[PDB]
Amino acid sequence: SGAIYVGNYRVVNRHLATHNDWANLVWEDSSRDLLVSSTTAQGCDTIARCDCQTGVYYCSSRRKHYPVSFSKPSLIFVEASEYYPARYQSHLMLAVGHSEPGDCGGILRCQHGVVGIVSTGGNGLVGFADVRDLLWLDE
Ligand SMILES: CSc1ccccc1C(=O)N1CCC[C@H](C(N)=O)C1
Ligand SMILES: [Zn+2]
Repeated sequence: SGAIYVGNYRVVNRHLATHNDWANLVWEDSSRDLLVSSTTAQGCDTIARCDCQTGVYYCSSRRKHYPVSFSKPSLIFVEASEYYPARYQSHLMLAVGHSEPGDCGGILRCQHGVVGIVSTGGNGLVGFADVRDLLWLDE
């Protein structure tokens, strides 16, 4: 679990969004596994606006933050799960690292701020849904 809180927006994995997130929907994209809902109070996370490919992510299944190198956002095949059929997920970045399904939502950060959240894994990898192209999160 986990979210990004920037301005009056809450960014979560779409597959973990609540019925209340859908009522307060701003934007969602199944192909990116992202959902943004509106909030009453202002959030304090800063979104990174950069092309960093190294950062640190939070792994709840280890209670540990790990430094990682990660690929640029791409269209990657993701195996079927209880949340989606087998499909390509877009704006996805992969790294070598530990992840379990409950780790989705953990933040990936660089020196500029929040880059994205954990969204995929399997086979000794961890994948992150990029949010750096969502410029409207800032206004
Ligand atoms: C850290 S997610 C994970 C972890 C271990 C094994 C598999 C996964 C994983 O790739 N999944 C499961 C949850 C939904 C994901 C999605 N965004 O389609 C796909
Ligand atoms: Zn950066």
